[PDB]
Amino acid sequence: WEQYRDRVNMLQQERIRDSPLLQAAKENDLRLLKILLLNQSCDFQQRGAVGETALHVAALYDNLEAATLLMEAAPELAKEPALCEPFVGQTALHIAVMNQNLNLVRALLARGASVSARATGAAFRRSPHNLIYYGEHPLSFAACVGSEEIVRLLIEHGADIRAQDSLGNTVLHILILQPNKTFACQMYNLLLSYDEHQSLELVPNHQGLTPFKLAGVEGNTVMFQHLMQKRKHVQWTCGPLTSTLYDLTEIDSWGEELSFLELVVSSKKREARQILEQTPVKELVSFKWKKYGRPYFCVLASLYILYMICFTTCCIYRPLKLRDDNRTDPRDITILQQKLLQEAYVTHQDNIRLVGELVTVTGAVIILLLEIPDIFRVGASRYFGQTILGGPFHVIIITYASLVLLTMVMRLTNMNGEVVPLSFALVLGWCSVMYFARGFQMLGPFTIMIQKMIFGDLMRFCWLMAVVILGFASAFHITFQTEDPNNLGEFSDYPTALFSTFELFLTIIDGPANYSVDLPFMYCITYAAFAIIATLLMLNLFIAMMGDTHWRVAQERDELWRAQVVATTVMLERKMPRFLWPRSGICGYEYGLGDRWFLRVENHHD
Amino acid sequence: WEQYRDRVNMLQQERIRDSPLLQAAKENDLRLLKILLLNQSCDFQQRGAVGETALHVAALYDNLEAATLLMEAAPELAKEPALCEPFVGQTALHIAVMNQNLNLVRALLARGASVSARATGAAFRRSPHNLIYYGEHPLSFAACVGSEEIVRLLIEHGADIRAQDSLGNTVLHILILQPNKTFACQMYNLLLSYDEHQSLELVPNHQGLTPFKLAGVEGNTVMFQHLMQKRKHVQWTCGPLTSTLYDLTEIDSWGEELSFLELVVSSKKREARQILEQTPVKELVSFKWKKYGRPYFCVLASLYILYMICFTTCCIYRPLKLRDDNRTDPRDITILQQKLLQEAYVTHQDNIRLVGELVTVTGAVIILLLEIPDIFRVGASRYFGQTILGGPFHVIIITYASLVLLTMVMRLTNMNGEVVPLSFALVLGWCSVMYFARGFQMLGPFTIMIQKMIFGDLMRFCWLMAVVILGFASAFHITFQTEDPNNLGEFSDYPTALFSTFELFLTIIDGPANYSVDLPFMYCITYAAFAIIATLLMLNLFIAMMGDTHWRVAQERDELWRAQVVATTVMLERKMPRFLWPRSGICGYEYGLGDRWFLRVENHHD
Repeated sequence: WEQYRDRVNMLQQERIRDSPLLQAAKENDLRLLKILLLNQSCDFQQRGAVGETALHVAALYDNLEAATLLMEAAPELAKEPALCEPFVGQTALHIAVMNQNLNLVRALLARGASVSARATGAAFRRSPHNLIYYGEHPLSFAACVGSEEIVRLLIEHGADIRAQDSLGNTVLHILILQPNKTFACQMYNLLLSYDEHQSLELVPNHQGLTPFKLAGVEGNTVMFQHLMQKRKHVQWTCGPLTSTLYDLTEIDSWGEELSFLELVVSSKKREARQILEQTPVKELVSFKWKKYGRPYFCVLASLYILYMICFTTCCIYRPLKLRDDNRTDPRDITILQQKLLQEAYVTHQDNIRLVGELVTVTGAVIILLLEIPDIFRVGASRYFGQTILGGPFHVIIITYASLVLLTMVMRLTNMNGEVVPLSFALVLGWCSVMYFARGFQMLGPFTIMIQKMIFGDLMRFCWLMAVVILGFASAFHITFQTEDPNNLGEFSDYPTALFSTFELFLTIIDGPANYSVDLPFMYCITYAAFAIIATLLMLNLFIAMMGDTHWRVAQERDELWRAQVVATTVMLERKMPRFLWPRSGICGYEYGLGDRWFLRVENHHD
Repeated sequence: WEQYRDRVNMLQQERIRDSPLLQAAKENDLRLLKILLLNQSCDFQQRGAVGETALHVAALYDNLEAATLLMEAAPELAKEPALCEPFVGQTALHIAVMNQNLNLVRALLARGASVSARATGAAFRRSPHNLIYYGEHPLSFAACVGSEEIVRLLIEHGADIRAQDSLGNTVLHILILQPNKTFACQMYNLLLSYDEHQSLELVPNHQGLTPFKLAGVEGNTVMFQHLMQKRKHVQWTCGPLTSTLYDLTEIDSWGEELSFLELVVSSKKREARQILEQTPVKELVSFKWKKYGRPYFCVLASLYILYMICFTTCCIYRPLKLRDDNRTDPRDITILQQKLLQEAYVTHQDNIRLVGELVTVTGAVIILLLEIPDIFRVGASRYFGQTILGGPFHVIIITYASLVLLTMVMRLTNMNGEVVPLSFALVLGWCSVMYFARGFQMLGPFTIMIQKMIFGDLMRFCWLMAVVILGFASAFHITFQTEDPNNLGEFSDYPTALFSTFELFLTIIDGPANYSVDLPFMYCITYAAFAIIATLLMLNLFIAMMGDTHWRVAQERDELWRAQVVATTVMLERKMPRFLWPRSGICGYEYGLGDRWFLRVENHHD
């Protein structure tokens, strides 16, 4: 992209330098402008590399005199935009409003330039290539640069408020998408003042988001607290304490297929979860979590724990018979094998294991029925990537259910090797019990912190560890390759030496030392080297690195846990039936407020 | 609670909106007030949902003109309060004084509203549900809002000083219970100036607390140093150093059944221990600890240590005989059994063990005689919950004494299994030696720090640990369920596999590796997974988590240790006899100061 944009800018400057009218409109050299604009033979419709006119060049460098003599020479240049690929619909109005000068915009609207021109180029799209996103209209441009007089001039010269760009964003959507939020709050106030002449606060874009929902997703909290000034009503104020009444129509979103809180918690932005700490939202999600979220989550946690005890008990009592084949061979310790299906269920305890395994299989089926439409409904990268929603826990529960169904397939068809999917299934299901740790303050941030160092320091330590494992595994294997394996069998072969020095990295098993024989002298030297640079240096520096990372990431995980119980509450509200979750808030139709639901907040000041 | 309070507020606003007189008194629409108050047919005694009148609505929204025309129409509305459940006795005076306007309070006292009205509703009680606690009287309301002219106006219109609410709190009690302490000290000075016309600084509430004792329990130190301005006398000032004389009548509390320092150290508030760092109290408790508390605590510590040596020596030399039953069975290593009671005491060394066990039993009896009335005197949740008083040490002392008495029961009646209560008794008694570590600066904060890590990170690590223990215990048990237990017996059965992977989590015993046999290939994979995510990840992140928590909690344990020796001193002063602890301070009757005891403090300034 960047080479193409650089070539576009250098070609634009080259055709500015080549054309003398464009070059003099750039430098505001007035006498040569009077000579060339006096000449009839000079073509005034000549274009640059992107197709910009001389009026575009005069508006680009804030040359008011050059521009006003160009429209005295040719007013029709106020109508023509650029016509190439990066600036598909950029007029002189866009550059004049962006450059923020009143006289050029006044003269351009005096000559009759079209206000509803859409700058549909690739440089005006909401792209991470582009530095800014100001929209496609001069109305959105005047809102984004923050000029009050230019946007009032555009309103009195036209500029219909309900104008949407290629993404369907209105002017309030783009104003929410800007930085410097307090400087855009008065712009939102002025455009809401001009909106009164259906409402534009309730119309969506092509993504389906209202400006309230876009303020929730983008996470700009100053704009959210400005938008809830119109959705609240102070009931009374007594002494230091007031009671006010927030509206839950735009926040709870009962009848909508996509709710506000779901779009806040399933958002890619870092600052979206701060919307959950705002004064109409935090008490609502705390009420929802304390009344219905926490007991239903504890019931589901205890049910999954009892299901894990059932699955573990069925794995312990698995059908095994004696080995029919004669061993007649050293190093072999297996004495039992898997029973066939015709002999697996012959007794009463086998029938108890049968109904327990049926409970296990039916449980894995209802897990897949709960989780597969959640995979298909929202984006799968967002479903497995957000730690607020519980992505790694989701993929290990999918893997556990797939391994249980693979076990059911290999139990129906008698093939050996069932112990390996029972092993990953037991490990993954019990590690997936930890999804329910987010409902507790004692267990929640610790579980977030251990997943953040699953994806953090442990991967770089496994790379820089397996480097040392390969090198010292090769050295330990070759220094005992000429020796007897019956006297020191830690490094007899190369996978054994690899696993052995993996255990000796972590100081799990002892260093191999047979004091009744003479070990090679090279083994002591390379083991002194391995003991210094790996067990003493690298392991304890891994401890120091997670100790350094803990206090840096502690604020993030503490502010992400209280964003995690909100996503748990939103999941539990839509997955569970409607009769177990009554509608939150206060019914206004009981008190004559007109079929709207409200949240009453009593707070203390002074 | 909160749904009921929200329903009360919405019903109150609904009956405000339904009644036109209440609605116009809310909005201060004066012309419709003149029309309706001109009409004789309009009922002026009509009430809201909580029973408030129109004068209450006019005082709620600071409508002075609406209120004064309502009492020109009906002065008798100044007398009626609300009469429902949340506002049982709220008058218009309470709302007018809370709203802080002089003219409405002046006009309400002109119409004859009763000053001694008690607002005995549930919204005025000292509850965690209520945001404020301002009392029940307009005198206490005027003191709590901090308006001087309103409370002087109430004094000239009545407002007796010795008025107590439903908790027995006077106006000085509620003023101590407020925040913004320096703003309430001037109100305390004003009410103490009006108190001179028995004293209210000496009267208790229903809990039995003076305002001095309530300032100690609540822990507000600015009010404490303001209250000790009247209880101190500067003797002289020479150069940069002054000698002053504090009064120890309200602080030491010799004749009282409940002392001041005991109520400070056995307080649920976090800020109570800062009262122990104040300038009359800190030198007093330092003199009490240095002169009497530390030698008596060291004598008690040495006596308890010698009693542990006696109990340990009696546990080592316990009567054991040879096993009469023939073994005839592998895996059995027991060769000795418990002697019967008729053969336990036949020799001289058995008599030495007998008198040592009598010392042990008599010691456990006198421990129970010291400790059981301490549980029965103060609250048992406060006795076992405060780490300043030593709650966990108290409950393991009760458990140790109960296990010694259970041992005495099983020694008198010859039943096998005495080694298990000797095991918990030895562990709990030696861990209850650590109660005496609080008397030393080197050992005290470390013992508080290990106590807060018992009740902090170890419980969450045990939950997130036992999850991994259950999963990898199940996996390790099933991957060796088909193998010979004689070659690798770490995971032969499921409690053995559970204990084995518990030791493998903490890297205590080595990883099970028999190099003379071929282990299953799945064991190496799941042991590599267990070695990465548990021994490398979770254990060292537990180290990092207590390393992060240590510098956060270090200030708390350092300021809680010097609150712990004060509670030790208060316990040692009342448990021990009176002749070993003489009365602290300086006897004024020797110097003619009139049967009061004083503490002289010489300090340096400039």
